[PDB]
Amino acid sequence: MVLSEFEWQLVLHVWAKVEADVAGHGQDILIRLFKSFPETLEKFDRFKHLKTEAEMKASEDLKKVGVTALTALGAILKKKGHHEAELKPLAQSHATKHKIPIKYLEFISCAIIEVLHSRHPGNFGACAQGAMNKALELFRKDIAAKYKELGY
Ligand code: HEM
Ligand SMILES: [Cl-]
Repeated sequence: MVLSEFEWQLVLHVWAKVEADVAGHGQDILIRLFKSFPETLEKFDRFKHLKTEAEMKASEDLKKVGVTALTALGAILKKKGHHEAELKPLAQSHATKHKIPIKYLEFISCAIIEVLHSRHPGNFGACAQGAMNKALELFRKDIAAKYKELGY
């Protein structure tokens, strides 16, 4: 699949809004991920002992991990699909070091869209939502192809 230039514009304007508060968006996304799909928390050895949303919001380690994930996703999105070099190390680490199945990438994609809706009422309409869904689907499909090459 491919996104049109119009669709990429929609994605990057939304992302520039995320960049006004990377840490807050990353906290909200990880917390939504763990509340909607609690098994995903087991993959995060650094903070899988956290038990409540209040503990998650207070965790400096969780916030840093959210910043790192959103920083990398923003860099990838800015490549507008020409992301082969940037995606390679991420697919490698998530397949073999962190052991993240594709379904967990689907779960975090759902969490991303929900947090964008929640944080940007009136500025995340049907076109931007559809474009962001396509951008995240392309990201997952391109990771899944690298997973396949690694036999994961
Ligand atoms: C938008 C999707 C994601 C992006 C862009 C992303 C990005 C990153 C980056 C850049 C790192 C640090 C460098 C590296 O190890 O490659 C990282 C680490 C990690 N990621 Fe992801 N990630 C995503 C989704 C996920 C999901 C869904 C999970 C688990 C359910 C996950 C689990 C981890 C773990 C456990 C680490 C190591 C964290 C630590 O140091 O404590 N990632 N991720
Ligand atoms: Cl829109």
